[PDB]
Amino acid sequence: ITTFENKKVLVLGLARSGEAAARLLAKLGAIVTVNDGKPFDENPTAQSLLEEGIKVVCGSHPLELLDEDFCYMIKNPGIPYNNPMVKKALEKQIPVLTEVELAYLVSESQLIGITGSNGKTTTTTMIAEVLNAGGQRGLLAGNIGFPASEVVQAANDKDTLVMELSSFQLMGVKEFRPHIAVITNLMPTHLDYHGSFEDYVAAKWNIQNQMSSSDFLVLNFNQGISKELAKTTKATIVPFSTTEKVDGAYVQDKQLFYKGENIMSVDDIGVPGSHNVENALATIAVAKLAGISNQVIRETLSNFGGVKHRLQSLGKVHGISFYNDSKSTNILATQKALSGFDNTKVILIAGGLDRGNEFDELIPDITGLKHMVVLGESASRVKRAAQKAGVTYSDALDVRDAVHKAYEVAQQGDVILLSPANASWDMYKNFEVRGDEFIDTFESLRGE
Ligand SMILES: [Cl-]
Repeated sequence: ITTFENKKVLVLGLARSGEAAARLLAKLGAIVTVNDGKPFDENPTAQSLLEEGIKVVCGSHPLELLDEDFCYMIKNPGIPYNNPMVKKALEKQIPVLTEVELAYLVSESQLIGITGSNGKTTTTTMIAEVLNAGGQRGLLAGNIGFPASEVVQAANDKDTLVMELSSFQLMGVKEFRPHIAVITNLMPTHLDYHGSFEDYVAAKWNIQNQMSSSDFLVLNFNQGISKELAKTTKATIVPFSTTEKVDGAYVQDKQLFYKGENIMSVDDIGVPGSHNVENALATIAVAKLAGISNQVIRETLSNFGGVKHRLQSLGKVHGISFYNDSKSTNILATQKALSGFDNTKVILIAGGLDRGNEFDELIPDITGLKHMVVLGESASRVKRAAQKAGVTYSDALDVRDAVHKAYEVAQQGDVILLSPANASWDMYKNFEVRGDEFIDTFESLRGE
């Protein structure tokens, strides 16, 4: 791959994948400039990149930067397209891509891509577990696991990337071509960013733009929209349904089938609810296309217990339950995580990268908490919300320290919950590294 050798490339934003993109581009011989809104002195990632000899521009977005001879922009997916830097790149006919396109260009591995309005993380995780159990080598990538541009460097032609993809990422692909792709479902989501439902659907539909009839697109035939979209792709359609028999994965007589093969019972899926039946059906379609055996599919999905870092129940130490919800990186996710708990039992660990917002929205949901242990760049802002909600709080140096501090104030029947309502990037490369520190500390307290 010489396509980036001695080309100037602008990486707009850091966040989850921008560092990985910048590093991979540099390895490919590109001359990289990173532009990020957070001032340099508060920006550990930009500091580290400058130390590696990559140009950084922090605290501002100068449009004049795009007058330079840039051949590509890699944008943080969540930046909306009405952003002035994005608008100018488009005016200047500089291709605007996301990092998943870059990962695809350098990839020698088989690619399975998963998108959809909801069910993405469970479905992606189930797929990787089933492939691994069947003797393939599935590597989680994209919006779980590790960023795609990080994973592709370790992966080879024997590996399968199992990539969770957002509509935001799919706005920025060109050559990206999965051999198998899944759309779990489509319902109005992220319309703040996309405008209309039609534009949001069009964004995800980019997943199949380069797919041929030799490639496979797994669609949800419970929804009429899927049957309409199916008419417009070149990919071979492999539907799933819980409504009727289809030429793919379906429910029949309380069993899950794939094209007339009986795989497993509905009630034996390891996690409950119809949403999980649909995630298991999508998984069965992908696994059968990849050639995994029925017995391996059944065993794996029967024992599937959930996903790492998402309201992940670890167990107890002296009657105190620990939950790793490191995946919660905003106020809305933490509101949801707290909804299932009696707050009087909960010690919440929260704080992280400071995007500059206060936490007043969290006040009703944190009222009644036993205690809050606060860490990270945004700690003072989180503490102001705790103070207004009448919740006692204390400070911690990092997640390890917060777990120890929480445990020392906990008693039998309490819950220690890491649901930070903030991104991890001031202190940890990604939410997974952050959740692993929580796990490791729990294990140290538990013993073996
Ligand atoms: Cl992350």
